[PDB]
Amino acid sequence: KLRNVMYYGDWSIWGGQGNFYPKDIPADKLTHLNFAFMDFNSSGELIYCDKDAAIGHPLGNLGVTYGDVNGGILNAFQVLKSENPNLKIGVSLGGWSKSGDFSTIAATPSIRAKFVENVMKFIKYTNMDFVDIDWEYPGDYREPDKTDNINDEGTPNASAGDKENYILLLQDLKEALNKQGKELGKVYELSVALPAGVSKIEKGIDVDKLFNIVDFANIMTYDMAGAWSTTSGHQTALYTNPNAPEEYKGLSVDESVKYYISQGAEREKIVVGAAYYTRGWEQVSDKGTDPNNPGLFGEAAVVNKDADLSPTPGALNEAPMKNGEGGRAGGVWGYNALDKLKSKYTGLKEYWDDSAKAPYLYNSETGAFFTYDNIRSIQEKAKYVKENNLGGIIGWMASQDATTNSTKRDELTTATKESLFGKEDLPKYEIKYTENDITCTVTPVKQSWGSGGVLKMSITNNEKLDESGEVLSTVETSAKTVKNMKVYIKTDGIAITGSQYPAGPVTKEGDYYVIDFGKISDGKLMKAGITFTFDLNLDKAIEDTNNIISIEVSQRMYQTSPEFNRQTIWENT
Ligand SMILES: Cn1cnc2c1c(=O)n(CCCn1c(=O)c3c(ncn3C)n(C)c1=O)c(=O)n2C
Ligand SMILES: Cn1cnc2c1c(=O)n(CCCn1c(=O)c3c(ncn3C)n(C)c1=O)c(=O)n2C
Ligand SMILES: [Co+2]
Repeated sequence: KLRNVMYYGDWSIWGGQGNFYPKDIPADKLTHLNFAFMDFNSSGELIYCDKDAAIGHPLGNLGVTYGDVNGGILNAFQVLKSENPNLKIGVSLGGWSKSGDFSTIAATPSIRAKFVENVMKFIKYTNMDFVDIDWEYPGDYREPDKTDNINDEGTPNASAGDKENYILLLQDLKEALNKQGKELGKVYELSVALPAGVSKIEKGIDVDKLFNIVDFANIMTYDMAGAWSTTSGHQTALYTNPNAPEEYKGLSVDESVKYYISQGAEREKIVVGAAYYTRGWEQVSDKGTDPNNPGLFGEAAVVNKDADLSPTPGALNEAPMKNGEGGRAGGVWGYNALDKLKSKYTGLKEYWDDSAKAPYLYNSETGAFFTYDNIRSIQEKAKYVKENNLGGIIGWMASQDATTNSTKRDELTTATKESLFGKEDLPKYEIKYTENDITCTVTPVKQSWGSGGVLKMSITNNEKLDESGEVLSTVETSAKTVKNMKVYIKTDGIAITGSQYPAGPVTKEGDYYVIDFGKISDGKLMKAGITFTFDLNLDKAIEDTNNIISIEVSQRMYQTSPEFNRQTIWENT
């Protein structure tokens, strides 16, 4: 019933996030892992944010050379699922910077239909389990903010038809998901990211129709206070503090959930949000709004500047303020950076707002103020979820969590899992794969002299590359490459004592002789259309194949990741 959902930005892997590779995600603590994000143009074609990150980076895996088709985050997500079958993996489309083309795509049925088709192919080739639509937001006119993000599309083509068209798009997605799930024998899910505030909901979100279609919906109950306002507040508070002024009324988890429910949202489908980062203001004066919470709801002075010189009350960020690359002063520090934050903003004292169940940091002399989630407030959100029969918690984002006793970033993720689920292992799911089109031939080679015999074996990858566009052709290529092939041969009364180039080495494992092509640089990625032809040595000469029972192959993403997709490619009759 419950979910623990996590966003992983593709830019986690670069220096700005400390080079955080998916193998250090605590996948056994999550039910759902969202790849953030895939883009798409006005014609419904998928578009990578960063091709290398998605399909090529080695991600710290020994024996992956940059660009090898088994590289990239999307393949690493498959490995996380194999190593942690509690996990479902999924793709988030859109986000704040890549929602610019939803309006046009949703308005036109033929384009909606092409977009859906492209998404279905994408999750087929990546073996993903769900689609997450992050249209942020329908009905909401927004211009790109190129100071914050040179790559921001905004939502400049927003209109009042978005609300209705969004439902059509979700209907088309869920129908296609239904159909492809039955074809592949798997269960797909559809989720969406939703806004916290009434005003955006009224413009873009037909609540009761939406919750009738989706499997669950993630409410973005964070970024609810920030440097865009000159009043300090909680950005991700569980409860509305009674002393909150008009701008922050309704802008808490509890109030947003109550609003969605009142509009027909089913409780079990509602997932609430936790922020793994701060927002904050440079100089907040205590107006005494709540003497029990000094500096909360106080007045922030407009004393700093954005990287385009716009005056702002926002505090400095963890990352340097660069025009087009985090250009707005927003007091944004990762949760794993709270000690860095305290070293830069000295004199911060830690306060707990027991009415909001939210922490904040405030220096009452300088005025500096930061709002965030900690272990305690995550536990309170989980308590609330359990008690209101809600659907779980979602976090933004994985790379900002702190480490504890290993290289995994897992302090808050482990707090969230354990408060939602207890200490027990998460439920595990079956993982299915589509068998590849692999054939083979086995021919005795007559030995007239010497000791032993020989079997000449051929294995052919008959896959064929079909797809167009960068995104679908790269993920198709990866899916249609046979990776680290192991050949399992069962015999009746005959030993395979050796193999010759270009085979990999032979070993005996239980009843099987095993040829390991992952151990051969030339053997470990077998491209669509390639044949491997090679000799096997036998302890006795043969004239037929009656002594061979069966030949199977399995794959691995990396030499040291789990075997998957074991399939029979030859059998004796
Ligand atoms: C705090 N937060 C909470 N919800 C969020 C965010 C957030 O920052 N972004 C905006 C994130 C933009 N972005 C980047 O900044 C980014 C990037 N690739 C490299 N960078 C450097 N991508 C793919 C991306 O989308 C979101 O889209 N959402 C939903
Ligand atoms: C001026 N203003 C007044 N009230 C506001 C805002 C505002 O900008 N944001 C937005 C804060 C989160 N956020 C962003 O930071 C953001 C964004 N798109 C690009 N950016 C960089 N979106 C879609 C978004 O939601 C709000 O959440 N509220 C309540
Ligand atoms: Co309803």
